[PDB]
Amino acid sequence: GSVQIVYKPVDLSKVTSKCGSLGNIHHKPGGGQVEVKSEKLDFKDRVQSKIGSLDNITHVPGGGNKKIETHKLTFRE
Amino acid sequence: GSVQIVYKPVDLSKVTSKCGSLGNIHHKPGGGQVEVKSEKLDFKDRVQSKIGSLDNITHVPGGGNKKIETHKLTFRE
Amino acid sequence: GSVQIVYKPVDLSKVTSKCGSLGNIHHKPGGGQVEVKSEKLDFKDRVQSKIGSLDNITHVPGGGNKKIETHKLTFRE
Amino acid sequence: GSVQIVYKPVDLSKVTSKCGSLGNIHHKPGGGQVEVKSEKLDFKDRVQSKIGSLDNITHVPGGGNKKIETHKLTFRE
Amino acid sequence: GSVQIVYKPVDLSKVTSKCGSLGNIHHKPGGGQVEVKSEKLDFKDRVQSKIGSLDNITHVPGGGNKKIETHKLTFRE
Amino acid sequence: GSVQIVYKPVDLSKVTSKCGSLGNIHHKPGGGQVEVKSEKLDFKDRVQSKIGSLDNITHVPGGGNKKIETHKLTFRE
Amino acid sequence: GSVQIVYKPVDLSKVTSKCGSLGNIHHKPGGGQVEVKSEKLDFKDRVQSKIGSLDNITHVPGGGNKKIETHKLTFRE
Amino acid sequence: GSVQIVYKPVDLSKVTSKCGSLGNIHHKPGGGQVEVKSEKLDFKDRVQSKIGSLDNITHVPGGGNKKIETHKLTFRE
Amino acid sequence: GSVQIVYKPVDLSKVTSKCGSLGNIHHKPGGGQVEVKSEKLDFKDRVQSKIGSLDNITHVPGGGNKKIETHKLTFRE
Amino acid sequence: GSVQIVYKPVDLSKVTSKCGSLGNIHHKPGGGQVEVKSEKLDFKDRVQSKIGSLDNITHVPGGGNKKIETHKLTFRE
Repeated sequence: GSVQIVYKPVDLSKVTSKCGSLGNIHHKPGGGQVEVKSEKLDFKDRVQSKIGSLDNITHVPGGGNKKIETHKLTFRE
Repeated sequence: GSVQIVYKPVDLSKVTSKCGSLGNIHHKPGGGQVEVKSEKLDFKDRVQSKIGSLDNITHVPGGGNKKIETHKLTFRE
Repeated sequence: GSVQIVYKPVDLSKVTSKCGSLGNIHHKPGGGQVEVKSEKLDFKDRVQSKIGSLDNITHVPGGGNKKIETHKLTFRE
Repeated sequence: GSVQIVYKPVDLSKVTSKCGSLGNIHHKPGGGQVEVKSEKLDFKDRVQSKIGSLDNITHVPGGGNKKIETHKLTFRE
Repeated sequence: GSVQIVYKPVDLSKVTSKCGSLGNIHHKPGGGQVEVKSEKLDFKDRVQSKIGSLDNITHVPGGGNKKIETHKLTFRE
Repeated sequence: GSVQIVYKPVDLSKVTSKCGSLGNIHHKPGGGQVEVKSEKLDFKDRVQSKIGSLDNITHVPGGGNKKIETHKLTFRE
Repeated sequence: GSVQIVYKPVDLSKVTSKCGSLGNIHHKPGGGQVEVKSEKLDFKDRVQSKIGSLDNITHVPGGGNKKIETHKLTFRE
Repeated sequence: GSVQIVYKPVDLSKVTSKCGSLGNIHHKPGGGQVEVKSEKLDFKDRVQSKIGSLDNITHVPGGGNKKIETHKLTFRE
Repeated sequence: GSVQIVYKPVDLSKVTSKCGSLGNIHHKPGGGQVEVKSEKLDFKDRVQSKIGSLDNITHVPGGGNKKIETHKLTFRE
Repeated sequence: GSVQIVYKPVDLSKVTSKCGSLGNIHHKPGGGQVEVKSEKLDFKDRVQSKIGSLDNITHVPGGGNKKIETHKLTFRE
């Protein structure tokens, strides 16, 4: 029972940006208020929690390009 | 029982942007209010929670292009 | 029982943008209010929750182009 | 019982935009109010919940073009 | 039962940015307030918690490009 | 007496040629004979002059397209 | 006396040629003979002059298209 | 008397050629003979002059496209 | 009397050629003969002059495209 | 009398050539003969002169593209 698996994907991809000018961004929100009331917190196993947050994010990348690749080869018998 | 699997996808793709000018963005919201009341929190196993949030995000990438790729080869017997 | 599988998709695709000028975006909402009342939270197994949120997002990519690809080869016997 | 499967789709597709000018966007809503009352929350297994939200999104991509591709080859015996 | 697995994906990909000018970013939010009340915190197993946060982030990378790659070969018998 | 002049023309033009083959050009004129006997020519100021010309031109562009664009804003007083 | 002038023409034009083959051009004139006997020519100011010309032109563009665009804003007083 | 002049034209133009083959050009003129007997030529000021010319030009560009763009803002008083 | 002049043109232009092969050019003119007998030529000021020319030019660019752009802001008084 | 002049043009231009092969050029003219008998030539001021020229040029660029850009801000008084 000969089994041959040849896995050769070829990737010449290209994720490209060209920006001549990227300027004059103003991020001026008014002040916010967050009020969270609780009594008991009983987190267990795998919990990713986030309680009472106030984020002001100015994210200005020159490219900000992404390439996400994933190769899997699974072999049972 | 000879089994031959040849997996060779060829990818010459291209995700491209060209912006001459990217400017004059104003993000000026009024102030917000968030009020969350609770008593018990009993998270368990896999819980991704987010309680009482106030996000102001200015995301201005020059390209912001994405390419997401996924290859899987699964082989049982 | 010879089995031959040849998997060679060829991809010369192209996701492209050209913008001469991208400017003068104003994101000025009025202030919002969110009020969530509860008593018990009992999340379990896989729960992705989001309670009491107030998002102001200005997302201005120069391209913002996406390409999502997915290849699967499954082989049982 | 010889089985030959040749899977070679060829893709020269093209998702393209050209915008000369993309400007003068104003997103100025009035302030909103969200009030959610509950007592018990008992989420289990796979629940994607979202309670009490107020989103203001200004999404102005220069292209915003998408290409979604999906290849599957399934082989039982 | 001869088993041959040849895993040679070839990657000539390219995640590229070109920005002529990236300037004049102003991140001036109003002051925020966060108030979180609780009595008991009983975290266990794997809990990633974050309570009472106020983040002001100005993230201005010249490229900010990402490439995420993942190769897996799994072999049972 | 406020004066504002905004000058931002946008040009996404394209002057393009495609040729599959550009071959087999032969330029074999017979021998020319030019004899000029010029005396007392008295050119003055701005003068362009051709005297006794034998021009054998073979001009075979694969394209030869052209685009002349002229923009002019004039603010006198 | 406020004066505002906004000048933003947008041009997404395209001057394009396609040719499958551009071949087999032969330019074989017989021998020309030019004899000019010029005396006392007295050109002045702005003058363009051709005297005694024998022009054998073969002009075979695969395209030869053209586009002349003229824009003019004139604000006198 | 405030005067504001903003001059930001955007040019994403493209002058492009593609040729598959550009071959087999032969330029074999016969021998020319030029005899100029010039006396007392008296050129003055700005003069461009050609006397006794035998030009055998073979001009075979794979492209030959061109784009002349002229911008001019004039603010007199 | 405030005067503001902003001069920021953006140029993302591209003058490109592609050729697959550029071969087999032959430039074999016959022998030319130039005899100039010039006396008393009296050129003055700005003069460009060609007397007794036998030019055998073979000009075969794989491209030959060109782009002339002229920008001019003039603020007199 | 405040005067502000901002001069920041952005140039992301590209003058590019690609050739697959550039071969087999032969430049075999016959022997030329130039005989110039010049007396009393009296050039003055700014003069460019060619007398008795036999130019055999073979010009085969794989590209040959060009881009002339001129910017000029002039603030007189």
